[PDB]
Amino acid sequence: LTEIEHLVQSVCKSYRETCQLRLEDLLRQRSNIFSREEVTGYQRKSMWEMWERCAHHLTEAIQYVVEFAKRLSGFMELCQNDQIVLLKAGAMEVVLVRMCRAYNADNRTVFFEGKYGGMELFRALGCSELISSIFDFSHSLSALHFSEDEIALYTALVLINAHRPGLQEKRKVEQLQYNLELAFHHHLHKTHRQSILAKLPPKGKLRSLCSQHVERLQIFQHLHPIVVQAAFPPLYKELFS
Ligand SMILES: O=C(O)c1ccc(-c2nn(C(=O)c3c(Cl)cccc3C(F)(F)F)c3ccccc23)cc1
Repeated sequence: LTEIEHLVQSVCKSYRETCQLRLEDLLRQRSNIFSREEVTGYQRKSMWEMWERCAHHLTEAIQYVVEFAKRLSGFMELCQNDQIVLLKAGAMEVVLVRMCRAYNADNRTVFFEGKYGGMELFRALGCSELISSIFDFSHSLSALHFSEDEIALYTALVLINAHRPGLQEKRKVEQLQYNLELAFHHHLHKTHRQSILAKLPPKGKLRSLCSQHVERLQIFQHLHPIVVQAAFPPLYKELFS
């Protein structure tokens, strides 16, 4: 009946609503794998057509994350500057965590455009180092067998973090962070899943992967810019110069 147990239900709701695909849909489609003809078709496409495809899927992913943040109790109550600071540093980190749901650790494939395919699908992009890192991060995260409420609460904490440089009302972020930590700890105790806390990825790993990802995305956006209808215009202008 506590203010925290509600916070749990509310975070789980925002997440359920901003969830692009349902987990059992992703799990059942684990059989639906791209054929060598389909893989070759992706590999033979231009760098620029594979880029427009991936950039549009990644922008859509960020927009679901912005909506997940918007629906978190207290997020709107922060000043616009703090909202930008938190989403600029964390939105893509959330997108990267969420990918573990579309990842199949057995055949090392990811759900991309209706079917499951390996990293070979992305050859055309010519950044096999970054793509291998993304797949390796999803592969490590998959061993935790994250549940839907775990991903929800963990991703809310990835976003609500008072240790992001440039925050104005720092104590207002701390107040939201500490409530979400309590919700996360409380929830893990209730379900006997406190063991995942020791297995969680180090804060630096995520931060590092994401900065590399976003810089590679920024280079591609400079060379071949895609156009997106901004869900959060002040955030969009902070990433798209
Ligand atoms: O709809 C919006 O308001 C919105 C929509 C998307 C963002 C956003 N894009 N982004 C990218 O990395 C990105 C993507 Cl996903 C595709 C193509 C180019 C880019 C790049 F130019 F920024 F590099 C981000 C990283 C971190 C945080 C927010 C965002 C921001 C706002």
